[PDB]
Amino acid sequence: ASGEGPALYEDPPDQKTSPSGKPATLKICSWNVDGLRAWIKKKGLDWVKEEAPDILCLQETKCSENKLPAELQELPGLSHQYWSAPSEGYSGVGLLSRQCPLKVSYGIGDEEHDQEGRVIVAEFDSFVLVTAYVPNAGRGLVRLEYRQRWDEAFRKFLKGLASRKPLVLCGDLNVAHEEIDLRNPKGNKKNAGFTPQERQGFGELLQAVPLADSFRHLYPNTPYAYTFWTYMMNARSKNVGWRLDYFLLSHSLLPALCDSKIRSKALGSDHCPITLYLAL
Ligand SMILES: O=C(O)c1cc2cc([N+](=O)[O-])ccc2[nH]1
Repeated sequence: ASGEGPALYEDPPDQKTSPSGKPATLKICSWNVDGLRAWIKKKGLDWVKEEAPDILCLQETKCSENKLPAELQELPGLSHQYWSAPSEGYSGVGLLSRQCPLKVSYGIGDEEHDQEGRVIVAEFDSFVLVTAYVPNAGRGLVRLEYRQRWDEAFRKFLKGLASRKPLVLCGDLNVAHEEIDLRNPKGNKKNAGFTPQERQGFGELLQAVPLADSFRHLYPNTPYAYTFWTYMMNARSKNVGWRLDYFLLSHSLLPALCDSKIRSKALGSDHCPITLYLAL
């Protein structure tokens, strides 16, 4: 018999100025859409239009780069579009920007980890943005050994990128770092997204690059702030969720951090969007 009832979470108002008072100049939105076509049918684009981000990162598009829905043409102000998908119907990431990036790359430079369309790297003047859909550990943890290999290769790759330019990593990292990051830590310690191996990998990623978890850095003691809820058992209406989607930043970008938002009420997927405001 289920132990959780509703838990309130009200994302605070958008702080659009840096701690020094500098207005935000860049708004990035990241969203695991759980199928680009399904998300469009569920009015996901109408939400993007209201949010009006400068850069939109999408994960789990499940769409081949050569089968993109024609409705994507109804997104003005995000004309530079980049997509990665497996060598259709699984994984897939997208990055849509108002301004053209200096360079766009796909993957993490390792053949073993570059066949499932999980990563886009876009270099800009002041920083390099990476969007990722991290491999899920799987039912029965059958992909956990592979996920640990992925974590090490990704950490090495990001540390290399950060040594040249400040980094922003966003996306569905498929781990709730700490107990405060999910509604049911006790029942999920042996499930994908909350194994000690995955949590330890997330801690290693923050320490080694290094990177700061933008949301937790700003709201260190705030509970019930999630970005994913299973479609089953009315989990979203009870706020039985997990915070799997993040914006991780280089320490040098902390003075530029205005806010890191969780758009809780935005429908269209089993994940909600997250939004970052930077004063670059
Ligand atoms: O590196 C930077 O300082 C920077 C890149 C960038 C891109 C957009 N955009 O609209 O795609 C807006 C503001 C931006 N700032």
